[PDB]
Amino acid sequence: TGDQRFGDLVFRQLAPNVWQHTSYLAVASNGLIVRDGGRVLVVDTAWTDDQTAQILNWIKQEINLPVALAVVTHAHQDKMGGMDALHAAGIATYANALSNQLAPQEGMVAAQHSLTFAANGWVEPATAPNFGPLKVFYPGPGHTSDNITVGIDGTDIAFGGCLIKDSKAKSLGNLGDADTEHYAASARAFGAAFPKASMIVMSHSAPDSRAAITHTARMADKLR
Ligand SMILES: [Ca+2]
Ligand SMILES: [Ca+2]
Ligand SMILES: [Cl-]
Ligand SMILES: [Cl-]
Ligand SMILES: [Zn+2]
Ligand SMILES: [Zn+2]
Repeated sequence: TGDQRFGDLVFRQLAPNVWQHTSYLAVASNGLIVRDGGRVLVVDTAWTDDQTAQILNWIKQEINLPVALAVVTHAHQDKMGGMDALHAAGIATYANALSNQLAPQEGMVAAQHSLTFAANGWVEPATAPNFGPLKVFYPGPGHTSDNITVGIDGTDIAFGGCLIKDSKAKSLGNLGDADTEHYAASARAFGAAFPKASMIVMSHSAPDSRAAITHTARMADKLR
């Protein structure tokens, strides 16, 4: 495959400057690593602090550039379970304000900084300083009320996190915290935000085409 293992973590290169990190609780969860010139940016923690430290040490070994910041895509264990490891390593952390507000209730450690969003879903840019190619979009409530998404400018890649399921999926997975009414529109809004992205990365399946977006929305239509 060309995948690399480091400890409990698996890494897959998606583009010259983009890798997928995969950690396991065994249920896989995926996030991203982005090389932006002389620094690295992370999207999502692993499930645990130990696994998240393994991400950081793989970065040091294989890329050897400082990790400037991390953005985490909602307040659940697969995305924010490793916040203490990021803070211990001195990595500035960012999440939706609503994720930070929900974090204690969800058993997560809040990020240091809060992202806020316009009515059209786009991040208010002063809340996302020096984000380089990361384009942060809040598509509306779906998998959770706080779920956010990230496009990588200059690439074909957009990250749907746990909102988006793969195009062969039989269900929308864990709907315990979901907004079943608004989910379909939120999935479609993600697609519209990143209209040229052709590789859709998501939390619990391998990267897919845009078919994942329209399939997710079709399944979500049946919840309303
Ligand atoms: Ca912890
Ligand atoms: Ca919950
Ligand atoms: Cl790239
Ligand atoms: Cl796009
Ligand atoms: Zn979740
Ligand atoms: Zn998830």
